[PDB]
Amino acid sequence: MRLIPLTTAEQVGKWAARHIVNRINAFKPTADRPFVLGLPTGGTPMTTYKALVEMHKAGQVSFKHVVTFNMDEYVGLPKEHPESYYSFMHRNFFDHVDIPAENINLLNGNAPDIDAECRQYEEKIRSYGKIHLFMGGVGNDGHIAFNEPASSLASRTRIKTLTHDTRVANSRFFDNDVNQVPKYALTVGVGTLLDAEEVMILVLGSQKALALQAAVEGCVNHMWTISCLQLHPKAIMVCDEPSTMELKVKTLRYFNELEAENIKGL
Amino acid sequence: MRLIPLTTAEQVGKWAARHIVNRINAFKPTADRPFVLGLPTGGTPMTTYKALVEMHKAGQVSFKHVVTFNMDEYVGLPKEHPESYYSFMHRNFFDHVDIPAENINLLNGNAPDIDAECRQYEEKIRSYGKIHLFMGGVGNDGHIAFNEPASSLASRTRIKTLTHDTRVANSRFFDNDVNQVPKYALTVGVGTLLDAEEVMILVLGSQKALALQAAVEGCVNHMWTISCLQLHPKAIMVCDEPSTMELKVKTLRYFNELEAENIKGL
Amino acid sequence: MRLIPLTTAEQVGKWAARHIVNRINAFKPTADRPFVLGLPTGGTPMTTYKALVEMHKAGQVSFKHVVTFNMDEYVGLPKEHPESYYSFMHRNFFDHVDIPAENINLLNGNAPDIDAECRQYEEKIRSYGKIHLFMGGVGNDGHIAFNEPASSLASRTRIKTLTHDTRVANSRFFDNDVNQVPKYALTVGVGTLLDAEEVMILVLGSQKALALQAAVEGCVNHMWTISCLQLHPKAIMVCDEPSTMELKVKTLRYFNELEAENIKGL
Amino acid sequence: MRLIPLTTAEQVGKWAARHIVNRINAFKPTADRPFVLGLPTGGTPMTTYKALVEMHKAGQVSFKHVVTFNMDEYVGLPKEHPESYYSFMHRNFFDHVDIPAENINLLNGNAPDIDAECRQYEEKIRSYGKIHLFMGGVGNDGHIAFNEPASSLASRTRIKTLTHDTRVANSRFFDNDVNQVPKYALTVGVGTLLDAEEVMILVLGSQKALALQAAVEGCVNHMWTISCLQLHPKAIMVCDEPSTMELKVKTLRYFNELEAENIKGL
Amino acid sequence: MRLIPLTTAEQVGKWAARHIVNRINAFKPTADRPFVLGLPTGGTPMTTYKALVEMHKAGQVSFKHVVTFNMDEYVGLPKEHPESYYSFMHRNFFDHVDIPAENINLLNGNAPDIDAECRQYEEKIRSYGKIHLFMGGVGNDGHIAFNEPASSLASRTRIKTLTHDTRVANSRFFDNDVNQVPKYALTVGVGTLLDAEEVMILVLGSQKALALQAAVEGCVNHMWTISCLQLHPKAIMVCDEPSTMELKVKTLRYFNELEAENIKGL
Amino acid sequence: MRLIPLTTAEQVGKWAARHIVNRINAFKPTADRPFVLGLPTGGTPMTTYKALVEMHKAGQVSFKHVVTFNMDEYVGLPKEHPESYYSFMHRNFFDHVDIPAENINLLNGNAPDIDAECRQYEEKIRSYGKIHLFMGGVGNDGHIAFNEPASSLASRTRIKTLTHDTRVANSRFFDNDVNQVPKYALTVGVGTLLDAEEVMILVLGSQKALALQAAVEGCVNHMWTISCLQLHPKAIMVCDEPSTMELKVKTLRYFNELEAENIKGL
Ligand SMILES: N[C@@H](CO)[C@@H](O)[C@H](O)[C@H](O)COP(=O)(O)O
Ligand SMILES: N[C@@H](CO)[C@@H](O)[C@H](O)[C@H](O)COP(=O)(O)O
Ligand SMILES: N[C@@H](CO)[C@@H](O)[C@H](O)[C@H](O)COP(=O)(O)O
Ligand SMILES: N[C@@H](CO)[C@@H](O)[C@H](O)[C@H](O)COP(=O)(O)O
Ligand SMILES: N[C@@H](CO)[C@@H](O)[C@H](O)[C@H](O)COP(=O)(O)O
Ligand SMILES: N[C@@H](CO)[C@@H](O)[C@H](O)[C@H](O)COP(=O)(O)O
Repeated sequence: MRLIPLTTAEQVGKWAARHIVNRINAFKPTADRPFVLGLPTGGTPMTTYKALVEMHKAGQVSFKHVVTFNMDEYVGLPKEHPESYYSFMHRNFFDHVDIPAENINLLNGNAPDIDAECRQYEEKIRSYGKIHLFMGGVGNDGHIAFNEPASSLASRTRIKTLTHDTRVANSRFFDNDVNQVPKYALTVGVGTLLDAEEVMILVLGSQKALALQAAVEGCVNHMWTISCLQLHPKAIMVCDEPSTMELKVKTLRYFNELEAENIKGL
Repeated sequence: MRLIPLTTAEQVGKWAARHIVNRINAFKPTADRPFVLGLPTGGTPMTTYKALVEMHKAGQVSFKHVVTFNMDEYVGLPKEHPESYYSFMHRNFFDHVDIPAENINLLNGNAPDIDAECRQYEEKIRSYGKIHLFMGGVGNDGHIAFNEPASSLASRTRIKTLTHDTRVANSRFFDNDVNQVPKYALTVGVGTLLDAEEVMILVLGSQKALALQAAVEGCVNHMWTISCLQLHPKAIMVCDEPSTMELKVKTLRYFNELEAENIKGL
Repeated sequence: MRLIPLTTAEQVGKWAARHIVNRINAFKPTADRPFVLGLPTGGTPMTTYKALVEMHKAGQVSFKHVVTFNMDEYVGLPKEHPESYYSFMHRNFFDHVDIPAENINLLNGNAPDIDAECRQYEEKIRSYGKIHLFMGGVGNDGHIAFNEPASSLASRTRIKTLTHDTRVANSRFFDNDVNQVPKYALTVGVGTLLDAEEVMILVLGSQKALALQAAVEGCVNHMWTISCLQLHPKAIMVCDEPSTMELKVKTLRYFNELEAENIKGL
Repeated sequence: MRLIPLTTAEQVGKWAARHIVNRINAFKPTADRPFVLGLPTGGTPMTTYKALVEMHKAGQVSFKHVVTFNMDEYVGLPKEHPESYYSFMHRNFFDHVDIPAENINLLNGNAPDIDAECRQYEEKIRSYGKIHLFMGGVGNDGHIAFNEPASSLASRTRIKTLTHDTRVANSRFFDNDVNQVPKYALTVGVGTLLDAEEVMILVLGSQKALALQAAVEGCVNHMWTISCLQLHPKAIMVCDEPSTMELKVKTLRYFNELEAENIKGL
Repeated sequence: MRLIPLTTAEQVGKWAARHIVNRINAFKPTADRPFVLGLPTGGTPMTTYKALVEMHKAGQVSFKHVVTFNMDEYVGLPKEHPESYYSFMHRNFFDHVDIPAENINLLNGNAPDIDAECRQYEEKIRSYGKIHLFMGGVGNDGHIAFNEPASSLASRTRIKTLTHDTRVANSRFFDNDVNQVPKYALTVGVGTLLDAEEVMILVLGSQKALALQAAVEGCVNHMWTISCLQLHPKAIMVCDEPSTMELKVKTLRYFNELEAENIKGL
Repeated sequence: MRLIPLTTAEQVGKWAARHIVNRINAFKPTADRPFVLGLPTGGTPMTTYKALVEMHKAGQVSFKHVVTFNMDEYVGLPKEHPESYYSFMHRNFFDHVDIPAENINLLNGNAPDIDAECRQYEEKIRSYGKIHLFMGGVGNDGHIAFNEPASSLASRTRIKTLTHDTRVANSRFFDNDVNQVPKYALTVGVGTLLDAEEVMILVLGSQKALALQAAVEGCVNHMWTISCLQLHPKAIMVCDEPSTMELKVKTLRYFNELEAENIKGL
């Protein structure tokens, strides 16, 4: 596993954004072979989305042939509601890049048949073959996507009931009223994520310190689904300073020297 | 993973039995496509077997096209010995249902060539393709089937030497004399179980509290093979009240509300 | 998992060597179907290599049709340097057996293109199909091959940066000067090892007690890659007396009686 | 140890206030034998102070013969700053009850001689003999008073350097600017609290869930100073619902049966 | 801490009895300076009482000048009920030795004033000065006396509410009906036991394996009150084979070398 | 607890020596009130003794009025053997400073009456009142003095049987032959060290990394006797870089900010 010990969130977004750009450009997407990108929502990727937009405007990357798939979406929340993941994605990303509407894949949290929705989503990923790079975040309780503690490490896209603690964390976007945040959400499973060619998790803040420790130093278990990365052949964790506070000295020492050159880019 | 927090063993058997019935009926087994069912022995499934028999007598299910495979069988114990798993199954189940003798698959604990026996068993499962629902229990030390601590999480059907503690637990059926219980037994491996489409573990009693905690809150490891369910995409654990005593408040809180409707059937 | 509790290193080598011999002879290798053997370097296998050489000289085994693959090799160290794994293997083994030069596969730690080297190595294993028996050791920090803590449990052959602690341990062969030991090394991944038909780990000494405990009693995690054996269907650990000091009484009791006959050969 | 499991902060405040009132009234304090109350500051005790004031105005208690000692104070914060513990204690309690000015004891965070201030504080406690009841809170990191992780369990009143997490936690009262929160504070040591006849800690909110678990279910250690209560012959922990989430079901169950009557004021 | 590793309960009884006899005889008690023996009830001490009686009848000890104090008694159980600790102590020991009626001390579980009964009990111990040897057992949950999980490590004689597991465990003596086992009991606290000159705990059976491990290898904590012995300058634990199963090989090894001579009475 | 995080053993020696010198000079010892220094042997204190001698020769301290008490001594080792602690203390310290022969206190490992030797040793400490500063080291297994795992935390000076790991560790000084290392030794108990006004432990090398972690981050337990310092009101641990590797980043961070000024002698 690769862990990139950075200091600031701004640095994390810059690093993470440059990485996505390098992968796309190295891949050389065409209409027949698009680059499939997995994407998250929340506060963590904000700097990354900003960096990417900056790079696109500078003519450094084009998304004309990039296909995207988002990790999840709230159930029952209106599409046009400012806090739906659909709104989030467009406001913060799509509205500023040249990605065509065909290439955008979001889970329909208002599908008449929830079960058909999840099944079709998996089918969509399969049709393109494989997600090349899946970017995401980690929850306070260690959940990846919305695979809350006790989710199967082999799970597929399905409807999931959120842990009260997650709703409380997410209530920031709902005027701090827990009663506002949806009790359920459609999410890609751990198995889905594991099928991706490369997984890149952004970790920012002290609230994620126990989660990061669980992912790096812990054992594989379904209570902290983020630990599934230990079984992934190409996992990367980009973190800032405060999120590494629960790690051992030797753990952070090892990674710091591995990435020494890799992060001096500034 | 789904955990059904129930109060009484009677409730567990009722829930578990109704689930098996719903799956079979929803499947609609025919002579060409039978429903393959995995089954355990011991004290835990007693209420389930009783419920099933009740439902069959009421004309709610028929086993005329259900194929069964049992988890294990003692080595060296005579078939007709009242405590052989062969005797157990017929006395407690088969003797009361309309399952034809062809559809019954039990491990021969007295096979001249133990190695050929296990290999043929695996072959038998393969010929039908896949076990649809595998029901089982959990040992005090967390063993699933007779996969004692240190059994490979990728293991196949083989001969296994029982842990002294297991023999002591099983001595209840041998007039409480440990010297009576067989030292070895043929058992399906963790890999075998994992190949099943759905796994349903019944957990009853305080003796299983540490085991249940290990399965739900613990990490995957071969010392408590029951933890292999964390890697299974369709695992269900039906428990009574005393078995949930080692869980965290939040863990039992989460599941109780998930199953709230699902268990109100009474 | 099988654990062979032995007393002395001499006993370990004897047991381990006899096992390799039995497997080869039972396999009956020919030019078209060779027996593929995985091999380690270090101090642990010394008695095993000696035993094997003794057995070959006695006409008990021939390596004329055995193909070998070594776990790793230092990067940047000259081939002819007495402490390169290439030198180690020939001095301690190849120089005394009848294995033809074609059948010897070692990682080129001085390849102009490191990435091509690792890829070709994997290809080499694939061409023969599958490694039949992979013998190895365990590091103080639990690393198998040079898959240091935090290596992916699904990893493939690649270049790896060694943990300072490993270099310190390996400095014994470099006149006790840490500055002498290479900072990097080419190594087969955990995924590579897992693809082998049977894995046999030799464990000798008190320095490996925490590692052995992690492998046998611990949970699967990438910090102690040796724990990957829990997911392997055919893993064997041969140990001496001092390495079992961190195990539980019951754990060593169980294995001692399982192998009672199996080790009385003396 | 007693743990009063209530649901809301309002209840915790009523139980706390009620318990203090009963101790005082049962004590029948006089000028020659006053009751000695140790007190905390922070968000936790807010409901308890409100209830105490109420009961006082209602003629249920008189602090005419009660001497108070506060746990801590910030170093270098002006005594008139609305956020100094001195201000907190007057604004929220002293300004509303009938306690003599000479009966109030507070650590002076602006003392020219810090060691002298602290020593004289312990000596002022000694002159009275002992603190009959010491009320307190618990920090996110499990700190009792400002005895941060790694504080001696036999510590006395001395100055302490506040952990970054505590400063961030306390920034709440300094308009969310950590830079405004004092870096140091004078606090009573663990040994000083252990010398009280009875200790009562108030735990509210999910943020203290880990602290509560460490206190109740953990072992004695100086990283979570709240663990010192396990050594106290008379410790009570009053908690709301969210703070008990990290506890085992059995643990909560026990305390629920235990305090059934004692918590039904209604 | 000394741990006497024996094989059988019979041996444990002989070592225990022998050790008590040697202390008394070495003490040379007189009416003006009696020996003070603290004693337990339950299945564990049965072999020790048998051996004590024997040695007495054989003229090896005289309890003429020995004062006894028992650890606990059930609240609300008739003194004449065959299962009251009073009955147990007479049936199994007092009725067979030469100890004066005035030298026997037992807690009255039917005392109208429970706090008074308990206080006077501590005062009766104080009048004699100190308990020279306090013999005891250990509960499945690690309880010493009836100091259930979460009992203060500095606790005194007081009433305690018995854990459901203890009641279920003790149902053995109430014809397996938990409803017949008293819900409360008067017991000496942890601090009271810590005040004895020497403490000797008897551990028998695999059911105590976890309690023994917590005692010997765990940390000091109030959930497993037997951990208080780590704080005692003179504690001995006499155990049989099954009770040591959860211990590390090294731990058992150490004690075996340590007590070699001391356990070879033969 | 204070932890001085330095980089090298040379620095640790300078900080240690400097701290001892300041205590003595600040104490202003006289013949009627001498300073009492407790001292250790082994490789760890080598740099501290060198620096003490230096400072002495430089006229910075006088041991004319300093009484010394050493922690331990080997049983059955000739007082003139170059490896006896007596020899160590003279060769490395006494032979170079101005301390009176009557001010030196050492345990006699060849005492005909071991209990008497040990008792009189505690009595000699009592006559002086108390040890003002007790300097020590830590064993790989976390032992303070020779209080091996499972030693009472309230232990006094007595004889102890050395753990095999300690003997192997100490073989360094007996030309690597464990058979030459004494099996027993007289040592001050945990309670004796806890009675010192201040304790200062020296930790050097990666081999002590686990001992340091147990001491700083672990819980109080008798398997790692160094954990007793958590109970000491005045304990300091001086460490080099390698010994801190098992600590959490946050833990090291805290101590670094804490000791910044205090470690910059330069
Ligand atoms: N909503 C999910 C991502 O789409 C989830 O994994 C999320 O990243 C996690 O809850 C962290 O959220 P944050 O970025 O707002 O901290
Ligand atoms: N015998 C096995 C099931 O066939 C085993 O898994 C069994 O379920 C387990 O030992 C639990 O037994 P119990 O149901 O008697 O408690
Ligand atoms: N060098 C590797 C084997 O090729 C590594 O796994 C090695 O076995 C391990 O470091 C143990 O070394 P040792 O045998 O020298 O103890
Ligand atoms: N500041 C101390 C109380 O005086 C401390 O114990 C406090 O209770 C703790 O930091 C928690 O603060 P809170 O009450 O604001 O949660
Ligand atoms: N009842 C107490 C002894 O008087 C308790 O310590 C007892 O030893 C423990 O409950 C174990 O009971 P057992 O001796 O019946 O196993
Ligand atoms: N022998 C004792 C010191 O007198 C012991 O505390 C010692 O410090 C410990 O065994 C470590 O030895 P070392 O100093 O040689 O590392």
